[PDB]
Amino acid sequence: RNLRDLLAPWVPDAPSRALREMTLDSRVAAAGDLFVAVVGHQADGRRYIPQAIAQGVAAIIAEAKDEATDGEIREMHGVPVIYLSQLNERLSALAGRFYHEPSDNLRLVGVTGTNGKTTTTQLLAQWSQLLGEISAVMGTVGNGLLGKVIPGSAVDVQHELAGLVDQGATFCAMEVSSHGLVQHRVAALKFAASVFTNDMEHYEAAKWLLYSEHHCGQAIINADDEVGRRWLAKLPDAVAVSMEDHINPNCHGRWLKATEVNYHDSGATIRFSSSWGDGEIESHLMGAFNVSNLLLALATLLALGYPLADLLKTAARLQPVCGRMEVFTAPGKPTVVVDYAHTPDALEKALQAARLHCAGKLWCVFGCGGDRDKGKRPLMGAIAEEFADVAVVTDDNPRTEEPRAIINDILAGMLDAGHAKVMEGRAEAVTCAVMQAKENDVVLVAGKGHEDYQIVGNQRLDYSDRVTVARLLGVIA
Repeated sequence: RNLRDLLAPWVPDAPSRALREMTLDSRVAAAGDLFVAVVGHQADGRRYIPQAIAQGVAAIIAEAKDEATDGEIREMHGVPVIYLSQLNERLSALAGRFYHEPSDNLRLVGVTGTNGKTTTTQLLAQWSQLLGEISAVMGTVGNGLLGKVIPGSAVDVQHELAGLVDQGATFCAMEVSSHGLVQHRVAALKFAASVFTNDMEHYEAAKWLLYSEHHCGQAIINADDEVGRRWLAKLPDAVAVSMEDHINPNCHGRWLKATEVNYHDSGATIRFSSSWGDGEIESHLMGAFNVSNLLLALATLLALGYPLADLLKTAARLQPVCGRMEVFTAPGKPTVVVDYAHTPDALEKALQAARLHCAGKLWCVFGCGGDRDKGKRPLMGAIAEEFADVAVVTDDNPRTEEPRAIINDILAGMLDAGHAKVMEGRAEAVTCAVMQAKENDVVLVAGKGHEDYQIVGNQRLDYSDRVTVARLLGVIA
């Protein structure tokens, strides 16, 4: 890494100078580093140029705004200081060149949207890897190769992506936040594909301008979303994806539509037609939204050139995100779903998702955390009463608060608290549901998802919903 090579596209006559790491933070700036001095939230990194110099940085690139001309080369204590105009906008491209253009050395798929980003990213990484990629995710859970995910600026994005290139990643599914796109955090990334999951004039105008600046590659758009359709009208090469009959086939563009979905006790049977051919997928995922997420990942990988027959042969091995509508079924036992839903909206969505798969009674086993906001307790009670047939109210991380007090606040939210079943011991309430429910019933166990712990008092006790359920059903969590 060399200041002269680094700046070649922008500053012809930049001093030659070996560089170690690139950092925006004056405090961790070490001997040989490149320090980047940026202006942002009431924060001027140009203040910290003396400190960085004192710490032995090889060179500095700074905002030119009010200080200097674009490409102005100065020299402070023998340290090259180079000024660039609009450094915030150029930070992605600068870090990209520093880290050897990692998005040009793997297939990067970007996923944007309010919901389903995590599941769609996770499904793209899994499906690509089933077809022989070494696949990685960057998102909210964290970053890493699949199954090795470790819990942020334009530089960190490029750095992390370069790190996955070094670990052998050939594919990466990245969640792109609305706030990341506006902040220019992914401005220089070469996306193979951009997936969209789900005052309007400005909003659209803002985003359209940003999108037109990015390398988006293949555009894959949920046509079941109202905004998705308007954007598809403007994008003739974009793939339209639907499970609610919103493919306008007059366009002669690429498309993928679920024709029939059967929601059964262990997943979803998805019949679909596409411009690539027709197929049947056995999904082990639960709910309508996960059908959508799966069809977006399928359309994306078809658009990138993965053969339909290979995607089909491998679809059955796609897994849920741990503790996200995760199904446990055993020969002749009730279906059980572990979901991490711990808010009224999440609890309602998970019960609506679970009802689609339930021929009999829908059981909801849940509780609310102690020494937290009490506002959600009666709202979650009311949702369990409405969208479940049986509400089993139990403990969920009661901490120092009287456990039965939390239950009382949940029951108060209901029209008919006496219809609720109350059972303390979380483990005992889960047992009560699983052991009483019929073979064609569904037991939603909400609140913890992947948490392997029940905080009672100051104690973090070893407890898993997934393990309690797996053991009751006679299966392995």
